[PDB]
Amino acid sequence: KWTYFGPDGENSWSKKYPSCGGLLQSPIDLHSDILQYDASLTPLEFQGYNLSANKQFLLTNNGHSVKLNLPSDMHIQGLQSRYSATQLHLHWGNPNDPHGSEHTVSGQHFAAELHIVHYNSDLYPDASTASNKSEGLAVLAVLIEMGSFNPSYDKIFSHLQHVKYKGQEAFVPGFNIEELLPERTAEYYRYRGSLTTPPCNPTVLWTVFRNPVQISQEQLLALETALYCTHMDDPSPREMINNFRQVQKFDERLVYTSFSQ
Amino acid sequence: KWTYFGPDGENSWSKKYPSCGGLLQSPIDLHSDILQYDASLTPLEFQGYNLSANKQFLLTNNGHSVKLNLPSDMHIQGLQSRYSATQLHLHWGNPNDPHGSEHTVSGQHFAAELHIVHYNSDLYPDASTASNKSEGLAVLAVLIEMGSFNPSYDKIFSHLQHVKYKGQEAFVPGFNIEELLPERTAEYYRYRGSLTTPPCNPTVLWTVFRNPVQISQEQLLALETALYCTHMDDPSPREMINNFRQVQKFDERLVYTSFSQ
Ligand SMILES: NS(=O)(=O)c1cc(C(=O)NCCO)c(SC2CCCCC2)cc1Cl
Ligand SMILES: NS(=O)(=O)c1cc(C(=O)NCCO)c(SC2CCCCC2)cc1Cl
Ligand SMILES: [Zn+2]
Ligand SMILES: [Zn+2]
Repeated sequence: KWTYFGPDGENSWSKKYPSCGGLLQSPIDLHSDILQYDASLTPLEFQGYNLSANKQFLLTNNGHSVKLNLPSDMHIQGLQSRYSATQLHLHWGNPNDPHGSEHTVSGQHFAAELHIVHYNSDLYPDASTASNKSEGLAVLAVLIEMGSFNPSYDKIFSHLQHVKYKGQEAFVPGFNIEELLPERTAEYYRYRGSLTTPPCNPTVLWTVFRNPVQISQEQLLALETALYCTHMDDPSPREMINNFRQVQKFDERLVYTSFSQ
Repeated sequence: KWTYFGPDGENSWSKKYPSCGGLLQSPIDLHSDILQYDASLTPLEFQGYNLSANKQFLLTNNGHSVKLNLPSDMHIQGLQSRYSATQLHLHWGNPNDPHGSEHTVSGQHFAAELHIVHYNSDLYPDASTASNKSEGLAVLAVLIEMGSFNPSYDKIFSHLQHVKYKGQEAFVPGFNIEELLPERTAEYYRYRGSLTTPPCNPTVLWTVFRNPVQISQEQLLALETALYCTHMDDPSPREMINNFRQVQKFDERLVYTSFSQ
């Protein structure tokens, strides 16, 4: 019921999902005029990220992204409540315009962006219930650029051929999810925002790491070309590309940084 | 009562104005991956732009911008039909953040943007009729940077305290409208797009000049503080600020440039 293009694209999400036209929408451009150092922003700790290599985690193509389900023993420590993981997924562009991050920095897109979605398990029983509630969600965002081959991202990307079409599903052996995070995770942007997809609820505490990670040219091309947003038997297949929302206006507000330097 | 902020803002325009959720939407970010030189983009000529100083032209606050009405003897030569002027208007930011252009270049906003709207007068008897027809309109867009005081722009801005409220009108003596255009008008970006306001009809041939003009901080501050979207008697006044649309997905379009480097 929604897409990133045509008449069911982002300008039309607010018809069926009214929060997509409401306050606190994400993503936003992170630029110097709206940044403010806040010494209250201490390092997060990533607990239970080293997933059992004896467990399997479900990877899906849900027609909007590729998603890896995560166990609720994985969590962020350092916020006021515990936030437990529920899933990760990615956003990207296309080979002719390979600049499909959702957040931008000083007006510039990165190649792609990883989101690790968490919910407030101290207040709410599960992610779905949390998603529309106060303090409900926290997302860690990693900016991705082209560079050296990244073995850790390949622990996900090596499975993409098995989830080519909408509805398909693959099992990924546990690995250390912290390997997907960049250098100096102490350095981050922090703001209160929204889901960047429908239903766009304004219930997300965003942490965007300052430093990007690298993946190779081949890995980025794989991500951009491996998936379709249609079911296997659709007689009009569509490639899953450009699955990012445009930046939203952000006026009279700050993004807090854990770094001044 | 569409606006640029709050529940009637741009993510909701498609609820009432379906073409705002359609294809070919403007404005866009002008960046290298989608640019392509086209040697057939020869220079436009601006005919009848030197308006007599002994004549006067109506300036109006239309609740969304300030607009100057232009005579149909003013036209562009060099497109495949004659396009005659109908009006010019601006888009801008706000006093604390003067970054309100509609088009961006390599991710960066300019301070403001001037649009000079023309319609195909060879085919249509007026701009409203043209506005519904493919390439019915042609707009010239000038990017505006904070810089030196600009006496030519001030021929418009010096009247702003007289059109402070929606529906108000003032007369502006004629001046040479070509003085609002930048240097090297032969260098431009060209693309097929839309109105950037409701009803967002995809019927505009866009020409965005490569080079910006400058107006001063004081001229921007006057533009950003003088006007209201509301009538003079409205008990809930709204300042006319931040009257620009976010950039839109490309939808596979390229932008053609008359300059190669
Ligand atoms: N791009 S984002 O803002 O990180 C984000 C995306 C999704 C999400 O998976 N969207 C696609 C299909 O609806 C979800 S799904 C959401 C979480 C599970 C409980 C309710 C659905 C949540 C977030 Cl924060
Ligand atoms: N920002 S833009 O794309 O240059 C543009 C703006 C308007 C415009 O004046 N919009 C305010 C709505 O009240 C119009 S008004 C349109 C002018 C032709 C006659 C039909 C009204 C046309 C354009 Cl192209
Ligand atoms: Zn996401
Ligand atoms: Zn305009």
